[PDB]
Amino acid sequence: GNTTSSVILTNYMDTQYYGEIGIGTPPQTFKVVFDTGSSNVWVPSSKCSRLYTACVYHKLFDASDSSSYKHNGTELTLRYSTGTVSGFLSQDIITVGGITVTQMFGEVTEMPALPFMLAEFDGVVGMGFIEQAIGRVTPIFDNIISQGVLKEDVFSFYYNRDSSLGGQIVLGGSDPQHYEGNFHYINLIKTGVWQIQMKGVSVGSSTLLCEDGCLALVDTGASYISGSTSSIEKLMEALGAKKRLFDYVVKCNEGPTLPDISFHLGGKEYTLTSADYVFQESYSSKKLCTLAIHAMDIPPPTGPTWALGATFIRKFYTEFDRRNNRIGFALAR
Amino acid sequence: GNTTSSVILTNYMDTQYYGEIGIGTPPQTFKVVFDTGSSNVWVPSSKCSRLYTACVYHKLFDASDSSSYKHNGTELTLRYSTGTVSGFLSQDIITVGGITVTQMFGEVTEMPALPFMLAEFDGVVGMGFIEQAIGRVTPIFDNIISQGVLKEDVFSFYYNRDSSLGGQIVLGGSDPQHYEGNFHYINLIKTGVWQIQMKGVSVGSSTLLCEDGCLALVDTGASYISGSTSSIEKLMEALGAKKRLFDYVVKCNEGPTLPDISFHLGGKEYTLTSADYVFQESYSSKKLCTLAIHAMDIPPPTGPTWALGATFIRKFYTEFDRRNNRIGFALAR
Amino acid sequence: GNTTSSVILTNYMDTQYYGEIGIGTPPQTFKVVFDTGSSNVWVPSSKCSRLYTACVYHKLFDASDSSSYKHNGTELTLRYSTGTVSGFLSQDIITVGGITVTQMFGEVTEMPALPFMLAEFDGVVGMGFIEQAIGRVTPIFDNIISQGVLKEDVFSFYYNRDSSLGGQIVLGGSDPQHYEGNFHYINLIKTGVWQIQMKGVSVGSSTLLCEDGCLALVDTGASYISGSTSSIEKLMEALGAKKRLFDYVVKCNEGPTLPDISFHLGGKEYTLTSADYVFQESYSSKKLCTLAIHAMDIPPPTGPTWALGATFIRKFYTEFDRRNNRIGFALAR
Amino acid sequence: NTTSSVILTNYMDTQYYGEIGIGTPPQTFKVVFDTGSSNVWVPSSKCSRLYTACVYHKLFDASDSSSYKHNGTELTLRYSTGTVSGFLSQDIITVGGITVTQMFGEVTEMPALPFMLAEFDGVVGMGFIEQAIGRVTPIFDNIISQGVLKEDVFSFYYNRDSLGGQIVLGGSDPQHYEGNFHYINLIKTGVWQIQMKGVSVGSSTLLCEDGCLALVDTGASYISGSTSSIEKLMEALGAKKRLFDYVVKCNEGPTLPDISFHLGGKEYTLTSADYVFQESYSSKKLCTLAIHAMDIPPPTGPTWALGATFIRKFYTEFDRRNNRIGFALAR
Amino acid sequence: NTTSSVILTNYMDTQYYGEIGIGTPPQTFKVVFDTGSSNVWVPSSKCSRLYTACVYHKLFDASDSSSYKHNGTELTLRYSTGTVSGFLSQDIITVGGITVTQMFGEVTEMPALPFMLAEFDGVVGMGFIEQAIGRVTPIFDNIISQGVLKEDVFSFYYNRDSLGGQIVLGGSDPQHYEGNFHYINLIKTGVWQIQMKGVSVGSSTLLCEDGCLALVDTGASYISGSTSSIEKLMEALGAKKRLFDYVVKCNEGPTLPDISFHLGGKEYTLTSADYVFQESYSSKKLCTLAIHAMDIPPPTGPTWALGATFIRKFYTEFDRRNNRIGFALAR
Amino acid sequence: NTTSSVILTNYMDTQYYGEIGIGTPPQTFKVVFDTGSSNVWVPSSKCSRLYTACVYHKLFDASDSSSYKHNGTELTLRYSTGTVSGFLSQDIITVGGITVTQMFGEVTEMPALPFMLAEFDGVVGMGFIEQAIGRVTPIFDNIISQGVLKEDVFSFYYNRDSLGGQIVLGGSDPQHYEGNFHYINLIKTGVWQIQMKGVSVGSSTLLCEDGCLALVDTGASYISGSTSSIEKLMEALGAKKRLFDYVVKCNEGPTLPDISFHLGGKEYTLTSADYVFQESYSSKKLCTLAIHAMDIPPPTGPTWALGATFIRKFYTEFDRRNNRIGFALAR
Ligand SMILES: CCCCNC(=O)[C@H](C)C[C@H](O)[C@@H](N)CC(C)(C)CC(=O)N1C[C@H](C(=O)OC)Cc2ccccc21
Repeated sequence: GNTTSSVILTNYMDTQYYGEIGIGTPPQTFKVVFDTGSSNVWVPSSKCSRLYTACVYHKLFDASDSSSYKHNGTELTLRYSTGTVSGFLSQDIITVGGITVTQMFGEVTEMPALPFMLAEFDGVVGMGFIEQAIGRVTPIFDNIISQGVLKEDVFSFYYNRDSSLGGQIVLGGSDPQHYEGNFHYINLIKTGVWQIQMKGVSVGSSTLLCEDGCLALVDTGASYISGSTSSIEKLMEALGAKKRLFDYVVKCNEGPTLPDISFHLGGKEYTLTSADYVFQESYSSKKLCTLAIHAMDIPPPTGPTWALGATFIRKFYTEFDRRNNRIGFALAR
Repeated sequence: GNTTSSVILTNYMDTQYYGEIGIGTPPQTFKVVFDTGSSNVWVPSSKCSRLYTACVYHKLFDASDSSSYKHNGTELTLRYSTGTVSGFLSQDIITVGGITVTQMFGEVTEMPALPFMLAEFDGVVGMGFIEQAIGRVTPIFDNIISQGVLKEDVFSFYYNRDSSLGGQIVLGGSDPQHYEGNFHYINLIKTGVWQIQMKGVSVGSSTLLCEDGCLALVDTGASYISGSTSSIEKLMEALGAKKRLFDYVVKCNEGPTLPDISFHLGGKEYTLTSADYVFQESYSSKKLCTLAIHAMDIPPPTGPTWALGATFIRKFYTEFDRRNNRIGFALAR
Repeated sequence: GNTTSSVILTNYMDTQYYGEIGIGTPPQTFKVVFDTGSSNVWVPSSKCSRLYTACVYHKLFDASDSSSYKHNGTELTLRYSTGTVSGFLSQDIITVGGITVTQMFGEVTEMPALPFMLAEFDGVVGMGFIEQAIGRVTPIFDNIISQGVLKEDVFSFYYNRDSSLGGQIVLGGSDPQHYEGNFHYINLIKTGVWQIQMKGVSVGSSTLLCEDGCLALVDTGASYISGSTSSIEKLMEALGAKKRLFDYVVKCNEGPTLPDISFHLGGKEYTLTSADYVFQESYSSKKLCTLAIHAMDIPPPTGPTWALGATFIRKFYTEFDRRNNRIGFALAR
Repeated sequence: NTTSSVILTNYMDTQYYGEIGIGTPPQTFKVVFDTGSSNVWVPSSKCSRLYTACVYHKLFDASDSSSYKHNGTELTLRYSTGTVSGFLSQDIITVGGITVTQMFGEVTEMPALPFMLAEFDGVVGMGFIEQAIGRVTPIFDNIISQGVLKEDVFSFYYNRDSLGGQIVLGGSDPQHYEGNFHYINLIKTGVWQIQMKGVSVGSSTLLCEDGCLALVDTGASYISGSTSSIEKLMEALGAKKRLFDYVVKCNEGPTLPDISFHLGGKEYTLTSADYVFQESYSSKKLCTLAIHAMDIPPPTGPTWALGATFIRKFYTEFDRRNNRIGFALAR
Repeated sequence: NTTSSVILTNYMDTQYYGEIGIGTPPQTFKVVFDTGSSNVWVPSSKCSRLYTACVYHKLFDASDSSSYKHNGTELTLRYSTGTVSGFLSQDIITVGGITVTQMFGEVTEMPALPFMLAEFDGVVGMGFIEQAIGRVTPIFDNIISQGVLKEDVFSFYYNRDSLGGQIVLGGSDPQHYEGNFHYINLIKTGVWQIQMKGVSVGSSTLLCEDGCLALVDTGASYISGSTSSIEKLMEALGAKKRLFDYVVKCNEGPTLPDISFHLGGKEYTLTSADYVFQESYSSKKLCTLAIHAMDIPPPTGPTWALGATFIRKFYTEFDRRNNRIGFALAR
Repeated sequence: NTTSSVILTNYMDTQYYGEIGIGTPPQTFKVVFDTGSSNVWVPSSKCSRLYTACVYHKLFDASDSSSYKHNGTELTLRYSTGTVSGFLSQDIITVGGITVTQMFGEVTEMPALPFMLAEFDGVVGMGFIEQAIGRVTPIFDNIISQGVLKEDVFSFYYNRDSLGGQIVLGGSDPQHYEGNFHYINLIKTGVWQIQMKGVSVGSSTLLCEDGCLALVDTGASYISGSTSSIEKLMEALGAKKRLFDYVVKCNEGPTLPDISFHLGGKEYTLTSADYVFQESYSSKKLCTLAIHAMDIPPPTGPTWALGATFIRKFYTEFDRRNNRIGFALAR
């Protein structure tokens, strides 16, 4: 085909990156994370009870104010690394980046506050495959590629650092104005899932971990780079950080000195320098700085897997290949 | 009539201002915000489940320990700017400031933690009109004025700054020992709602906003001065603050220098100096100070409306006129 | 008998102290607080909905993966000082410290986020008596003592300060390598509850409170030393601290100077020096330090009672006597 | 039967200002109320934006004001740290809830220093006419003639680093002091100065035995002394001049003497607390004291001037009937 | 049709470094890019762990690198604060997305001081060959011969205390400046120095009337001057040398002059903001300024050197075609 | 078969005290345990509240104590920073879990300075009898005669800025050291001092070549030296005396030498870390060092005294059988 498109995203604390789509005719405008870690679309409903406080706080979809809605009704529960949202299915037209498709998505009427009361975004747009789509509902990407319109079955992400542009996706391509050198692709391990083989993690200078090959899910809808508790713990122990309940942290004087960590994907080595991983808002002996790596256990559906989220993409411009099933990396500029 | 009365309130972080009432015979004592932004009375129930953690944390009303209770039973759901509480109706005698009335109020059995786990008060006393009373239940004020007892159908609020007196309401009047100059009244725009016409907001020195007339609900039960997201955003942009999810904030060195904001109500101009709006607990280049203005969207029931809460009353002693439907302002001393 | 045993615990912020047990055959491993303030065992279920976010975050018990489970099914709701958990009963073998017993415990399917989203532990092991066991379910201790195996019907706690060993329980005894001088016992006030008579609290140098005898529940599963709001308030007022919603706090320069507080239990006096009570992470005029005493109201089941939690045990190694119903104290080393 | 309080801002314990409206409808500005002078001045639009000080502070815009009443007589106002020069004009200034018509000055020349540091825009003098530059009738005098206040008095309260302070024109507010005041009489009308009979550092009358003068200034931050008496004192405090400011070590703070200003026949005492600025107790850091030398000139000065430092201590009441000053403990 | 940006780290506004890979597969290190020199050096495994500086920093390990190409000619590199000594070797260094083969040095002797304070491991010179120690062809020259860049240019952007900075080798990135540049021409090829025609503190050309030299160094943190001209300036700022560094009081910050570097026929101005390090506005504390004397030696030096301080101000473009430097406001 | 540890508080790394009970039922107070002296003293009710130091600290109230046993012989206790004067009395003091009867002093005259800075109430000497003022049998000697301890030994552990420290009377706790100790022998019984054979700043034996003395004081915060040797050292550290305390710049911290105390034939080394107080790495701020001159008098002093600074380093064991001191790395 020959259309190319991008949505443009907003970067929030480097921890949450959202763009906009419009459901419905008159469009309802919601803010959303474009997630390769799942395959479903949902936004909050008007039918959600406001005794859930997150629904008091995000925009809701009213469909009886939509000329193009179309009733469905099956229940659908989404489980994620880190919260469930439950709700029901519906269809209407959704506009992502000037491309309009009629997508089947979920209207959530149960929206847990933790974490969702802390989300600046409204829902989620899974960029995943049919395979991981609860309810076996076609996903936006597969639908846009039906439309015969893109010049390539590729979408790419640019995540920026923070305080113009917060990020950018491009559908049907890759803006070469935000990467350099070449791209390097790792073919998908099974398919119907963005999982890649990962050959080893070096902290400093040696394979402390990942050592006989592991899995690396490349996930845009994740903020941190994470691994199992068990190798998280270990990496942690090296680097020298404590546990504060949900994140590790180092004293900030120590900060600009943690070694580099490396990620060995296809004969290349993705290294992250200490600043790319620590959230330095001090350099002070008395104050705690947390790092951008975490523990997360994702179950055998697909995990155990290391997940490479924002930490990572923010350094390496990523393009996700459909035509060919693989992922490629190149250096963000 | 010729009684005058006041409750005396406690000021919490300048963000939450509560007094005490007693329901029931033997009184049960609950702490409450006196709210002109709504018209209903509710307190938590004993019948509330303690799996809602806010009910584990506030006092509950047991009515089978009340000689004067009187069964009702309709359900009633309260929606507010910022949380829902749901529950059922009941009647008992309520004592506000030495005046005893038998009021129909709600027993809440669903109490959302966010925000209510952070409330120092137990419930709410709407000071609003029958009109905005869910369930079309008479409100305390209308009942006290039935009692034939006040010398005037007026109540007034004094909110203090913080660390004696945290505030004070006076029923049937106004203590002139806490205002100066004269009062200035703005008549109520429609009636059955404390809404007034508001002619323009100046940040600095020019009408950046409110410009062709807007609405200003004067609300005692609100802590911040707020407007729609859309003009909030804009004011914000001027003044120079960021967004931290729920509030804006400025670096504190910048702090004692944000310009003044003005509120144009009836040919007078309500100005707030920078200190009246910023919560300065630092003056430091490295630390964030949040401001006392926020975004809040209140729906067409009554909003879009700017809401003038504590920020505002704390500077201008406010009296709310019943006899004559209007609001008057005077300078708190 | 002649076995003695200890579990070893982890100390988290001096505020939460957990050890490990294994339910089920293959063991499922959960982390738990050993609580003398209650008498029931529970851990989270797999059957818990993940729309409760605390269940997404703690390990769950699957029993259909347990060869030795045994179905029960009665509902059981646990109310505590500070949250409810609700769930259902089950039996399987539980291993505490190398001792294996088959215990009837609860599988929680409702787990409130606040507080449980902030708990590093998974459930609880009540060390209390049959008497306070909801559902009149035998407790682990009574079962282990059935097993005929301990040399004494005693368990003891060592809580450590913080950043080797975080703590230690010993079943059937007391490690003399962690106390000094002698032990001193206060016999249990009624029995079927760890409550002791408490003769007076001195702040500084005089009985400000507790003065005509009061109750002191000795509770390991509590972090702070607390009393009723009403005498908390008062003690507070002396010492000189404010209220921040849930804790009091003092300015930290003031910090290393609050007087000592004394606890008069059986002709001895338990004194706590200012550092044992304040959480000093500054000494600065501009910053707030909170203290390790709180208000808590526990209802007439057993309260009003002062509760002596971690604050206290951390200074005085405590042994709880079964054989003889009493409690003894000795100085932790 | 009136009284008018005005609420004050405290910026760092070093400046306390509050607000006024000049004009109709009123143009509002941050003013410092001083017992130090007698003239009212706010910055002017006619102020060149060449002066940063004028670029960054609010300007009075005269025709945006209906009561404006031209005068243009040129004024220079030399304080004891700062000349600003400008021109006389007229209007209504509303202070508290009072509404007065006064002659104020519109400044058009502001020094960056000291003023790019002031956080308020101007100054309101609570001083006599004798000290006014232009013998321009000041605002308390003008006010005291409307007949409305309840007393020819005006007090001050200033907080420690909440409120900030308050002026109560017309009387006092008891909510802020403890005790009953003691007055100490005006050494001569014209200036808010009294006679002080000995500054006793620590234990024994060290300095100023044998009287001297203390002006009482609501518009200064420190307790000032002349350079050398300051030297003598400090030498005694055990502090040393660092670079700028004298210093003592955090630790050392709590161990310092008390100074007591013998005055009026009663000894007014302050402590280490009271005069030292404790951003720490760190033996590892240095602490500033809130007492600074200030040599001011021959009629007024040479004199001690009891500033925010002393006022933070004792609530003050300036009294015009009796041309006396009272002091009670501030609370 | 290329360009290559490299992203920079800012440590305290005092050092900005970014990364490089030496080797195959590439061994990556934190480098400072300097207009100050012309040689590339990273620490060596052969560095004795006797030198802390070598114990704590990353070492180049040559046989862990297939392209390694021995040379061993001994180098000493004397900068204007720091000699490090080492030996010549070969390899491929990849910078941005470029991939070059260069002769770099493996240092084996590092001074603790200054280096146990550097946070990056080495240095990359963007200076001429004439200034290279060994007349060793530098990395921009080597690069400019692959034919790939889009222009014989390389610019710098450095943030205030987020990104940090960027080099854009080959051209400029507009996203970071406002305006159109003005060049000011190389006083003679060989060094990145220009002629400056007057440093005017505050209002009137105080110093350097009558030209002088300013080297433009991407690798220095401050604006340096010689000792006494620094003295003269500061004397004028009203600062005083404390112990180490000159100081001014927080308060006093915002009141200081502006310095403007007259150069190229255009006046390049900085302010108080621009040159003072404001960890406070506290009248109760002292503030460092980001301008420091630096006497450097006779051919190069004596000269002014416009460091991170000036670069933070004006985005820079070093231009090799035209052997000129451009400046636009940084944004 | 006993041992008795006592848990210590660390206030700023500058004081470590712990608790004692004097009386029946025991009246408990914060004491510093010193190897510096030999007498036990807590403040007295009979202390006049004229002395702030006595107003703010806990007082021993003798008849609130059944074992009280009057004596009234007047004591003055002159330390090397502080005389306090008082009177001898009797009672039972319980320390750890031991319960001893001793003669302590009830102080009635406390100096504000140094004491309005102490945070504990008194002092417990772990020194010999020879050094006791009154030749009053000290608490370790009295204790060592109940027959109960396991060894004529008592050690110390002090944390970096959690626990704080511990004394273990009777023996050592391995949980806090690594390694096996090495003793270095008492230059003469009477005092806890040894002979030190050279203080080598940085690399070469700079000072004290040719022996000198080091008292080992559990009750001092720093490593002290005499004034001029301190001068010589520091001069070498590159620090300068600021006002009070010597200073070095944050940045500069990590670059400083190591000092190593040659003693006992083994070299006891500390580093920059070890002796510098790093409230920052800011090149923008100044840092204090934990080594301070302290000229103490002719028999005892002149001598070096290895304080909290050195003890924080090496865990210490004072040994009375063998009248020797051991040191192992603290952990
Ligand atoms: C059932 C389909 C999902 C199965 N798989 C997963 O859940 C995978 C492994 C995780 C899934 O992609 C995650 N990243 C998507 C979510 C939305 C749950 C991530 C997530 O919760 N967030 C990511 C947002 C984000 O990181 O943007 C980059 C940040 C955030 C803020 C507040 C609440 C949630 C939230």
